[PDB]
Amino acid sequence: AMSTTSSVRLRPLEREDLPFVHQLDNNASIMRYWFEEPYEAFVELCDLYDKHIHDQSERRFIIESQGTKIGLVELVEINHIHRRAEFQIIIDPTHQGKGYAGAAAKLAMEYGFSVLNLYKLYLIVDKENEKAIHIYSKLGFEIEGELKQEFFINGEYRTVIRMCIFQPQYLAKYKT
Amino acid sequence: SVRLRPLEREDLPFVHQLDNNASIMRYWFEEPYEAFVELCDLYDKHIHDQSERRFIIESQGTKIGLVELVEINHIHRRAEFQIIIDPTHQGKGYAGAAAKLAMEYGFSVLNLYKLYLIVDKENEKAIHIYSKLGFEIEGELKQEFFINGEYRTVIRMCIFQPQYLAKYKT
Amino acid sequence: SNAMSTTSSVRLRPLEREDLPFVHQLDNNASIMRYWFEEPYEAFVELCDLYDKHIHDQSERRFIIESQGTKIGLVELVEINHIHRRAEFQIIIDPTHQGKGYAGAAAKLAMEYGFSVLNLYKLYLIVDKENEKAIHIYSKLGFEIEGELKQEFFINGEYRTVIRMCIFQPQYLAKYK
Amino acid sequence: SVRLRPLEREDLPFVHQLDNNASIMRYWFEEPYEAFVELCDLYDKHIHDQSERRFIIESQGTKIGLVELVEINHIHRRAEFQIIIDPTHQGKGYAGAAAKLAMEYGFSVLNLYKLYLIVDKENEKAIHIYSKLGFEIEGELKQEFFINGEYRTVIRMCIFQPQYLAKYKT
Amino acid sequence: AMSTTSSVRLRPLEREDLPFVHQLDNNASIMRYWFEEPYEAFVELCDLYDKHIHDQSERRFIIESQGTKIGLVELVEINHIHRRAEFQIIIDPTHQGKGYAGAAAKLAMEYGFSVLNLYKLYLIVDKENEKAIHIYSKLGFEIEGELKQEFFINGEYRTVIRMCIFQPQYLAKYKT
Amino acid sequence: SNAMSTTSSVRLRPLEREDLPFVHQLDNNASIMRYWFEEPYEAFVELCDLYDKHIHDQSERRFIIESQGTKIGLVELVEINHIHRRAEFQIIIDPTHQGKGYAGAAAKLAMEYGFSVLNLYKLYLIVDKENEKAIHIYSKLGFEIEGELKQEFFINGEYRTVIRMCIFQPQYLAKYK
Ligand SMILES: [Ca+2]
Ligand SMILES: [Ca+2]
Ligand SMILES: [Ca+2]
Ligand SMILES: [Ca+2]
Ligand SMILES: [Ca+2]
Ligand SMILES: [Ca+2]
Repeated sequence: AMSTTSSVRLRPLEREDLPFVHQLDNNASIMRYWFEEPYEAFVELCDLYDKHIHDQSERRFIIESQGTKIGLVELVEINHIHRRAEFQIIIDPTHQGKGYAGAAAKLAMEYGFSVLNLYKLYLIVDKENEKAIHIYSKLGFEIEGELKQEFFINGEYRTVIRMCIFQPQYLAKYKT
Repeated sequence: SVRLRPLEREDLPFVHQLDNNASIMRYWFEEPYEAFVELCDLYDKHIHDQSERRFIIESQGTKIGLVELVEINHIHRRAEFQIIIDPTHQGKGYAGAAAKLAMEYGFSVLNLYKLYLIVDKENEKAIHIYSKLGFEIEGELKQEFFINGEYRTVIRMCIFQPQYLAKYKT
Repeated sequence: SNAMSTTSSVRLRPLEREDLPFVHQLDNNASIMRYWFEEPYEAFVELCDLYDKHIHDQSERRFIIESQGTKIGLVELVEINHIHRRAEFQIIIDPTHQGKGYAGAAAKLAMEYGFSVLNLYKLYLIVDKENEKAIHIYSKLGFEIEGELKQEFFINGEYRTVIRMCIFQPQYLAKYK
Repeated sequence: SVRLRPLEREDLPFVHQLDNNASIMRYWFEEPYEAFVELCDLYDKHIHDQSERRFIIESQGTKIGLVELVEINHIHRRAEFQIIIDPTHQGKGYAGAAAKLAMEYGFSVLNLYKLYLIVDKENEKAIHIYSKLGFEIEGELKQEFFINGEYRTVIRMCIFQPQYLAKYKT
Repeated sequence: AMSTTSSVRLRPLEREDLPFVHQLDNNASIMRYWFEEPYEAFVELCDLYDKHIHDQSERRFIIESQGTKIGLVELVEINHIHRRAEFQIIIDPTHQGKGYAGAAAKLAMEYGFSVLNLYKLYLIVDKENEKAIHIYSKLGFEIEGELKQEFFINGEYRTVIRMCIFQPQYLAKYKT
Repeated sequence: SNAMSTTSSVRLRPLEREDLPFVHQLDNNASIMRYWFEEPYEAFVELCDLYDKHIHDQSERRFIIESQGTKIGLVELVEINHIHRRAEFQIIIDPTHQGKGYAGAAAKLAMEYGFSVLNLYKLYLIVDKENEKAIHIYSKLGFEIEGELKQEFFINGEYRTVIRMCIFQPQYLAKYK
């Protein structure tokens, strides 16, 4: 009743959302991928979007609150035989610090487990991203790996933490 | 005399029979196949795709096995590799020798920084071989594969280019 | 099973293009409508073109049943859905190999593939209600009747009623593992 | 406030007017063009080609110039770059600043080992700027370009990733 | 009359020559290119060959003597406005040490200057390839550059020497 | 040329798609056969399709002649061959701008582009033998007569004879550089 992340919801990403997606990081400071294919330019993103519209190996959702676009959920590496996927939550910089990361993570978990019928969801975060690690630990994720020097970013190799959670634990804890 | 050469179309029957038992899902450039004809069509579709690279392991003119480099990324300068030895040649120390050839190609030809591999946690022998070659354990991926009716846990191991080039490239 | 056992050499292998003549002659009599990935065919040439068009389609999967290198029959998994985690299967035995218990053995192999390789939750099949012997075989393998689809198929001049039977992943993995 | 952003289709008129005088042969992914319409068609044909990458240099929302990385090779881990400053913004020290942004992108984002550039041997000012940034002369390519009726000689200068990351990335 | 490099000639590369080309170095020990596109497998070479059959930016010739294939001449980076090209001579290992490198170099120079009407031909060779440097110096090439750590080969960066010769000097010295 | 000079503001710029209506109206009279990359056209729509098909063809190059932002005419370099290092050119002045000496000025610009940008060795042109004024202009610019092509064009009911004139790169670069 009295909270600020009460209007937070997911909806399917549309073509018209691409300008919002693109501006999440159009700085020539990182390599960005769409269905595992690199892009920088908006026009390149649009062409990749069109080429993969029926590809089920990734799925994306806009995070919105009261009609404004706050971020993106991506599920990638989706495999329905092993029943797993990786996810990532991206919050627009202008909407950080309002608790939306945590709320969106629960929405992503709910979609992956209760709609897609996955067994395992996992995520990767920088080892120095202590806040995200804390959020995911509190939601029930466990650390399964420390991938050493896995990404070259801004001139240095960074180490990431892989965390996972499983469908039985999720459905028990949040669908009791 | 163990060596690598590039995989060719005519090698596909050898590749396919490494496991044509309807007992596992197999992938080619991340696309599933079971039938030989399905593999052949996927092979044709990805002939210029640089995100994976494959090599036949041979000794004295016989085909011993396959090396696959997959998830190749030249910005992050890494790749996953897998060594598959034909069952009829598993007794002869080719796993270790092939692993060194894969390392040599990835580090000294492709100019990668990081090579990693995945092995079943119960595969103690392979884990030991890779530890002896200098690989370190970076993760234990829990229930990562559904195989033959159960979820299996795998070990991810990695090694880096400077350590390799120092130890084997003076 | 050890030295002193009866074991069958019946196995499944993935259907290949070169198997299509065997598939086609299982019933080339102009007596039934035949489908490949839900598209009708009669002529061998039509089957071949449909085969080519659906080579990478994951909604159906087929296997040749073989024993001692002879082709005995076909297993089809159709209507595969990995979100609801189910599929329908059918076992078709060549007429020249019927009456030797290959239907039952093939069914176990199909169950094993669907549950232990494909990671499905539910497998089901349809059989004619008058086919008491097949119903009994499937009951003995652990299938339960879930419904009776009335006049669901027009076959040889009359509407036939079929029985839908199913089995689930936990019961299977427990009982055969 | 000088920055890079990825080149877009809508930037092509700006690119084209940097030299639309019928006075030089210009190339896009190594294919010649003169007319704007020809550039636009080449742009469309190469939108996913990773062998070149381009960026608009901007300051305070105005378009100042273009950075091009060409001949990109991720096995040898090198690329050529060129900085082109609009004539109306040449007086303001943007050449040097843009060069540092190009270096930063090539070394700290793309993970290249070697960046090099070509400049006319008579362009003493540019040579001085690049020398001050740490580039060393590696060659003098004699009569390498026919321009305005005569063969011109150019200087090739290069710099490497370890020196860069040490000096500007601590 | 009495010499061994008297039957040496060039002819245009044909599709049927691709197996000979491929085996010049099918060891998974170097990255190979065809019209600047990478390949390893023979099938990949064949597809690239087909795609570039009318591309004039490169031209290749088989070096033969008495009907046997001894090597390959490649002219690449051909530009007819600047009137230049790079060339390379590759001698099959089983035919090295019979003076064919030098003879083939003269054939390549003759084609580039007297048929293609180029102004400048240049080549790159490893700095430690003292024999090739000597051959090219004796033919009239001058050193124009030392490209530092230009190729990663077999685990190390190698430095190459760029050498060039011009059409007037050539036509004077060998067409007097 | 310095403060106190007569200089022309005549320039060349690369032909664009949007220039095609100007090109087409230079001679849309059903009085002559017109070619684009050696393919015939009459209709504007046909020209546009030919333009699109040859956008990256390097065997011809065209430029609009302009003065003070008005379109005056067209320069065409055709039959370009970079091995023999030659091309043919033609200067076409819009009828409403003829008689003001733009032909001569445009010819110098075309010579400069062909020799100093394209690196050609030989430029040549064809002119009607009865066109004494154009012959004189080209003679004054340094062209020499190399041949007289007899009854080479059927035009307006009769075979016409033309004069081929040429100039070479060394003579040009010496005399205007
Ligand atoms: Ca993937
Ligand atoms: Ca991947
Ligand atoms: Ca269906
Ligand atoms: Ca190139
Ligand atoms: Ca090139
Ligand atoms: Ca012609």
